[PDB]
Amino acid sequence: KTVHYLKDYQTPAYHILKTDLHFDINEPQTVVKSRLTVEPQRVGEPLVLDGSAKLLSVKINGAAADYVLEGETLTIAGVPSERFTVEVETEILPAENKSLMGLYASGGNLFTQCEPEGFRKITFYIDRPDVMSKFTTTIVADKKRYPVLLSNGNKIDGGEFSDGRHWVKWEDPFSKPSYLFALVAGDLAVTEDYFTTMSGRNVKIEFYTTEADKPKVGFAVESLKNAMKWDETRFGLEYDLDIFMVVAVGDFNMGAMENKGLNIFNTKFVLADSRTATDTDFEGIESVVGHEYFHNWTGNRVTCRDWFQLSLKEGLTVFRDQEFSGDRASRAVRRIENIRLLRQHQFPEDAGPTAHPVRPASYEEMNNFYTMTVYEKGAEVVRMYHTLLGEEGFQKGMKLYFQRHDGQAVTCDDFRAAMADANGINLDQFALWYSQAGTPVLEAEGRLKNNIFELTVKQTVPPTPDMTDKQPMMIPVKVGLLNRNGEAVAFDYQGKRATEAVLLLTEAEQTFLLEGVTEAVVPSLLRGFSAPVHLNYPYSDDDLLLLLAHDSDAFTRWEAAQTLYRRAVAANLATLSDGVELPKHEKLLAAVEKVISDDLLDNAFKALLLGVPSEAELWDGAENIDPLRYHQAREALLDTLAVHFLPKWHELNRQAAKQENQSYEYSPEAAGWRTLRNVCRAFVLRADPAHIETVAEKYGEMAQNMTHEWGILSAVNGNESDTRNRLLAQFADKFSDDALVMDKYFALVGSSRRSDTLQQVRTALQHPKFSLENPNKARSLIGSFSRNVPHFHAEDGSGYRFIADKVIEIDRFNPQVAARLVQAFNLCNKLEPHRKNLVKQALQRIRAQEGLSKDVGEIVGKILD
Ligand SMILES: N[C@@H](CCc1ccccc1)P(=O)(O)O
Ligand SMILES: [Zn+2]
Repeated sequence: KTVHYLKDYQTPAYHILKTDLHFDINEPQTVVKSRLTVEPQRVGEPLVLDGSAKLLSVKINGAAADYVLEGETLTIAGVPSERFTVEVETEILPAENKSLMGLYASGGNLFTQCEPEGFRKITFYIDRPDVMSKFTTTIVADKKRYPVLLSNGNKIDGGEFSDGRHWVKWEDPFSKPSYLFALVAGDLAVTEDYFTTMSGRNVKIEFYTTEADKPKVGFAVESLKNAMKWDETRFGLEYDLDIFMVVAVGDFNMGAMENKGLNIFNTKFVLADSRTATDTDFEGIESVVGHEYFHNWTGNRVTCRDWFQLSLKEGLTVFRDQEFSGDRASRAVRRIENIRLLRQHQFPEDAGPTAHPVRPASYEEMNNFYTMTVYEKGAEVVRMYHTLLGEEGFQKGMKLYFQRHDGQAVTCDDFRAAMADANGINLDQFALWYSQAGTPVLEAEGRLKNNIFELTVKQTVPPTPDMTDKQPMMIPVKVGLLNRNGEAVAFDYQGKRATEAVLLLTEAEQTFLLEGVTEAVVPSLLRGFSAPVHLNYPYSDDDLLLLLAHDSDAFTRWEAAQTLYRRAVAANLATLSDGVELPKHEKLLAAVEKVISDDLLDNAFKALLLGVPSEAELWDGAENIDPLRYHQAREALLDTLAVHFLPKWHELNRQAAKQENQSYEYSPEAAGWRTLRNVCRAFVLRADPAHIETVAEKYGEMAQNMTHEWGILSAVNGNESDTRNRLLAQFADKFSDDALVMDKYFALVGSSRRSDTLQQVRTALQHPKFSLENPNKARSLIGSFSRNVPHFHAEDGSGYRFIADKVIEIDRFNPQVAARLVQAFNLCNKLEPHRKNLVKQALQRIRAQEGLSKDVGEIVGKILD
């Protein structure tokens, strides 16, 4: 079983200077011919090409090569000592490609996905990102069937043939790794716009969609134009071609893809209108359109040496996309959402069997490393450079990075060195953020003696499956102090008098002296979530209420609420387990009443303060978990809050509706009110499930956009009324023609806490609009069921069996989807014995499948072995 190790990296023996491709598209086969111009680096080594397409011929300088093909590699032993050409002819059946990697069909059109190692499914090549070549691509096809023929770069020639066929030739002048190749052939509608760069050069913008989806592309176009302007104003980065194309595709494994000048997007991240897309969907488009555009510099112009460096482009591009969205609107709310995402999804990963460093030391299947750790913790790591260095110094680091490395394939170490060198600071210890897996745990204690607040802080990082030794890391802790009435208190550190400071923890244990303090204080700690850590400080319930009411930092106010909810859930667990009455939660209820009633709180921030941590956050750190017990305790808390404040939930909803003021289109302002409104609806329908018939009666009047339909349907989705079933059926009939709205129906089916979800999910498998072979559908229905705690973790094992059956079925055509699904079982070692036994059986049965993919195999072994 091949494992790839970062320690074994060696530069390539061969470079590829020029890559000329010819695609001859027919029914059913596409024949690909290449001409590669190959430059020896280590003369006399065998030429080894990666590839898995059907091989029809290979030549070296025009003569039939003597070669051997074994597995997915082709080797030619007798190669010239100087420049030579290699010609390879392959044949592909793209309508049989259900993996959606390489060249594949979708909606009668043809698309590619090459990142990370898809290009070798098209031709034989040196398919690694430190090999950068200049591509020119010729495409020939039936004109009526394939009128749009695209590939990267500039379109330099084209023509017609008498038999109905036409051709185009695309030249991309920038050297690139093979993972950034793209090709599209299809009958697609175009939407045209343009942007004029800071140097006065127009860039033609073209979005390609189906003819029916074209009216939903306008928000994405405007978001691209905003991202282009923003890279220029914030980073001083300008686009480098006079054309930028984006192509939407309904069958796609991930969100989008930054192929140079020809980005390919999942429909879900480009199409929206207010009738069919929620405000969250719009925000997603804005983030992801920016994200892919930001890759032009952070990924394309500067690339990755090897796949272990994935976070070099993804952490930094996520950071860029986060900063773009925060500059657009609602910076603090958006930051909290990001933190919440990290703690809900990335913390469990770092605590579990598949935990890995931001820059892994080894992998079996690289597709398994497109993770919350590489992306979201990666962005947190980039952000720490910003926190340490300031915006100006961070920009000096970026400028040096591009001066040094424009045109190169580089490492996380190079980025770190650029940050360090541009600012004249030593960041050697900072490398541990790349190499050390696990969430650091800070233990802190504070004392005000004399007029010094002495904050003592210890750090530790647990062993993870790859590594036991974890040394002290460089951790910035941003702090403030509140007095007895919650106003800010100034303090001295280090020779500066201010109301905030970044305390830099670099050792196992340190004491920080905040001097010149004249009042009794409670510290505010880890402001802005200044490092991706767990922090334990002994706070009283009154201290948490003070922080929530009065602290000036969003994160720490929201963390205080989160802590109160968590403590209440813990209290419920205790009573439920003793068979006694539920706690009163008198202080939490009083804090919540304050939030509800506070009219100076931003609407969307208010909604976050009223969100209860998820079950996985609640069982973080526990052993012998019974997921249903945590679910029960959380549900009891939500029911308490729903019922206790029912009339005030109705009132808040009404104030929010009045303020929304019939502005149903997307804007950050209107969205905030809708978000609050949807929190109220959830609570109302908890407390008074009968209110569903009153909703049903006025449904048309309430259904003024998808944010409202989604919010209502979400609110009632766990209701045992038949009316919940009728509303869902009517939703599926109304939007039957919109694939992205059908994804939403399937998600409601899969996520319901009603007792009869498993059978409704089984029926939905056979819905005319469901397709197991479509990643958006599979994820919506099955993926949602796998995260549906009461159903997935049912005591009878029915959930585990179902999900294991679908890993097995899906893995037969799409290992990437199946390997993402099988991670539903990651909690295995931490479950109570009865459920653990059943999960282990499910995983052994997956492992016993003949021909199980490497992708799913790798994850099952981490869990089981
Ligand atoms: N680089 C892209 C992810 C690539 C990908 C797409 C599909 C399958 C595997 C990897 P993003 O992170 O810009 O979205
Ligand atoms: Zn990316």
